[PDB]
Amino acid sequence: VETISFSFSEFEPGNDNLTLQGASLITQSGVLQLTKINQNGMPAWDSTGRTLYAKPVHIWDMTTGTVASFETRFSFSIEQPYTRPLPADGLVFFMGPTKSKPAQGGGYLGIFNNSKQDNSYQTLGVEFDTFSNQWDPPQVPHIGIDVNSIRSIKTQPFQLDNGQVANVVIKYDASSKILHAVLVYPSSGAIYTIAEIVDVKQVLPEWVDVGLSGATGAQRDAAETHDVYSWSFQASLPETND
Ligand SMILES: OC[C@H]1O[C@H](O)[C@H](O)[C@@H](O)[C@H]1O
Ligand SMILES: [Ca+2]
Ligand SMILES: [Mn+2]
Repeated sequence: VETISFSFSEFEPGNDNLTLQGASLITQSGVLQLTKINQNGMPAWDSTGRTLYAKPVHIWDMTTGTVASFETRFSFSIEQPYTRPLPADGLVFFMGPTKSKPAQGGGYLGIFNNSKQDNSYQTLGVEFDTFSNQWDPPQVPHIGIDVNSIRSIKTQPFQLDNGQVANVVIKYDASSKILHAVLVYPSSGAIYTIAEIVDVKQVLPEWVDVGLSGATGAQRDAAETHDVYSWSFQASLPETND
């Protein structure tokens, strides 16, 4: 069994295990800020940030025909300082081609370029969407499972606990091909669950980069914070199949 795993109970500036892109920055207080926050202390608009684990992950193996199972957990908070103009755009956990660079910002969350369904993206993502785009269901925010498209194959609306910490657990079981995700708000006790069938060998390349990405709106003040406090991941790939 080829296994990989990392756990950041806190983030440290200078940690070479993480690759920061765009506006993503680690504060001295140990918080990962995906999108920029101006000196006046308010979130900046038109900001896109990502953080990738410095090493690629082996998710499936063509030779043996094995697919890995995996689980990731992280804590984040989104503070929407104003009700108007509408806040945007959200954050997303994703897996895609290695050596990837940020894609389009805004409603594309830094991981897509358009709203088309395209295999070439070879990207899987679990979004926490705060703005209702044209391809989106009317309810926001919502959790979404994205497969080679910003247009989700499935969504679950949830209520935002403004500025409160949210706990997320995403698990993928290779044998059943089920990707189940959960979001819990300790502050209010709210529990949200969402699941869908995802055949990662048909979607992702054998080796993938794993990361988090966030973005704020293109309109002035259409912004919010996207803070991550802790993040862990573990993947197990059976090396053989007899
Ligand atoms: O107002 C913010 C809004 O700006 C544009 O409409 C973008 O397409 C959206 O993703 C969102 O960022
Ligand atoms: Ca959206
Ligand atoms: Mn969406």
